[PDB]
Amino acid sequence: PQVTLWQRPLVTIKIGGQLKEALLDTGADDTVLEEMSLPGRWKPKMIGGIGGFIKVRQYDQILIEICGHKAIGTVLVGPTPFNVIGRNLLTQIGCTLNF
Amino acid sequence: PQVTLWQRPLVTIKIGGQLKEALLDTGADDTVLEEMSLPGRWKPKMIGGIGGFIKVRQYDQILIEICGHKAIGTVLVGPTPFNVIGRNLLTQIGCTLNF
Ligand SMILES: O=C(Nc1nccs1)c1cccc(CN2C(=O)N(Cc3cccc(C(=O)Nc4nccs4)c3)[C@H](Cc3ccccc3)[C@H](O)[C@@H](O)[C@H]2Cc2ccccc2)c1
Repeated sequence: PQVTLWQRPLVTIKIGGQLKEALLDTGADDTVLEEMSLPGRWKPKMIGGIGGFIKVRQYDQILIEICGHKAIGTVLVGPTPFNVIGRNLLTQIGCTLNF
Repeated sequence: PQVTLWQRPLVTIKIGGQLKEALLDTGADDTVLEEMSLPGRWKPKMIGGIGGFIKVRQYDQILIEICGHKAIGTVLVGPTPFNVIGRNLLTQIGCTLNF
C-alpha cells in the first residue's frame, strides 16, 4: 500500500493468535509491543526512547503477520504506550520511505 | 528520493542557520530536536515517548530545510537523544510510506 502521513500509520498485525494494531515506525530500530502472552524463552533487555529507558523481554524468532505479510524476527514486549513496528520488521515486508 | 530501512533514515536539515542530521520518523507526531539555540518566543509543552515524558519548548512557525525542501512548522526543542522529524513536518515534504 502507499500510506500518506496525515494520520498515524497504523496497521493490523496478528501475533500469537492475537490481532492487534500497531504503528509503522521508521525511527524505531526494534519492534516493541505492549505486554502480551507470548509463549517461550525470553531474555531481559533495556531499550531507550524519548523519556528514558525501559526494561523489556526479548523474544526471538517470532512470526508476525503485518498487513497480511508474514515475517519472523525479534519482538520486545514491555511497557510501551503503543505497539510499534520498527526497522527490523519493516525491512522484511519491504517497507520503504519515499519523498 | 526512495529510502530503504536497512539503515537509519537520516537526512540533513538546516535550521536557525545551523546544519544537523535528523531521523525521519513516521511514528512521531511532532518534531523534536536536541537543545540548540533558536530565536524568538517559545512555550513549554511536555511530550511523551517510550520511556516517559519530557518537557520541551515549543517554537511555532520555524523554517526548516530538510534535504532541499523547505517547510515551516512547529518544532519542539528539548532533551531528546536524537533529532526526530515527525509527521507534522513529514506531511509537508510529501513523504510517503510504501510497501
Ligand atoms: O529500538 C528502540 N530503541 C533502542 N534502544 C537501544 C537499542 S534499540 C526504539 C524502539 C521503539 C521506540 C523507540 C523510541 N521512540 C520514541 O520514544 N518515540 C516517541 C516520540 C518521539 C518524537 C516525538 C513524539 C511525539 O510527538 N510525542 C507526543 N506526545 C504527546 C503529544 S505528541 C514521540 C516514538 C515512538 C512512540 C510514539 C508514541 C508513543 C510511544 C512511542 C518514535 O516514533 C520512535 O521512532 C522512537 C524515536 C526515538 C528513537 C531513538 C531514541 C529516542 C527516540 C526506540
